[PDB]
Amino acid sequence: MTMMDMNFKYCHKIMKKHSKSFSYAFDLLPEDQRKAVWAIYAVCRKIDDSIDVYGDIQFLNQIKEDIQSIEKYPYEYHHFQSDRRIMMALQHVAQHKNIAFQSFYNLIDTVYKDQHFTMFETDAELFGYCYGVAGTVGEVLTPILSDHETHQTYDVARRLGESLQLINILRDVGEDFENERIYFSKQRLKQYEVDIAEVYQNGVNNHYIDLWEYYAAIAEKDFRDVMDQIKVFSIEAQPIIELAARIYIEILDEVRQANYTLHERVFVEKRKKAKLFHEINSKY
Ligand SMILES: O=C(O)CC1(CC(=O)N2CCN(C(c3ccccc3)c3ccccc3)CC2)CCCC1
Ligand SMILES: [Mg+2]
Repeated sequence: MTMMDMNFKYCHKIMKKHSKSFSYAFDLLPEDQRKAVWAIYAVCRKIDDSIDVYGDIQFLNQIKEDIQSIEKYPYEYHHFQSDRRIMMALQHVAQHKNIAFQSFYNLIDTVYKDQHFTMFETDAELFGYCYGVAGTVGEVLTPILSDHETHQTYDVARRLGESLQLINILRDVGEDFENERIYFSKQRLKQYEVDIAEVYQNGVNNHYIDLWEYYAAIAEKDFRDVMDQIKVFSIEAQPIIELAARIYIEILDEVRQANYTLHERVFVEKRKKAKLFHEINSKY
């Protein structure tokens, strides 16, 4: 059990803690691929959580500088300014894999922006945000999940990232509203005559359900497009990625069964995840 094992085990802990579903699927990858996934995940999570450490951009700028050190000198010893365990594991991954560093920088830029968040005028802006926060992370994962990356591999991974984000949005409407965030676009809220504050106070209605289902149908079509292009990924990652997906599709059903409540977080029971993987894996 080396120092490097401990760094990876820490990254695992972070991923298990903050996303049971992704944890459940990507943990099924062969050992060197899953460890690379944990490290990427943990870095992205730290970026996502950085503003609330002191309440400003300090820690986020140290994370960015750590990443830039790795990118510029992948083989030098660095005294990392942010979370050393995570940055050592990332550096280890970078020595073995072609990481898209600009995709971490895009992610970090989306975080800086989110300090002065203003609602999206249009869906194009919402989708731009899903790229920023999640398509970027798909791009970063691409060399880990495929043998030979082409632009298609990046395109599928990116679309998978964004459609997972859209599903998070649709699950978390109420919690996000409490945190003063609404991610549905002003254009689409206006068109469907929906006011989130009003829906949070008074319950769902038919306009809200129609708005929600509008975006659910986008996520679902994107998901089918990903599944039809599953073979861009390595054979070992294909059932894993198919499973990660299927579980997020199921989140949409969990929301509908809970009548679109804006007052709790719904989830796919662990035993249900094991059932989806049985279903998938029978066909692998
Ligand atoms: O709970 C929450 O608030 C949100 C959760 C985390 C989450 O949904 N995302 C969406 C993007 N995935 C990417 C990813 C990064 C690293 C490893 C696996 C997956 C990804 C991007 C692209 C392709 C696949 C996967 C990471 C962050 C935690 C609870 C479950 C949903
Ligand atoms: Mg959200």
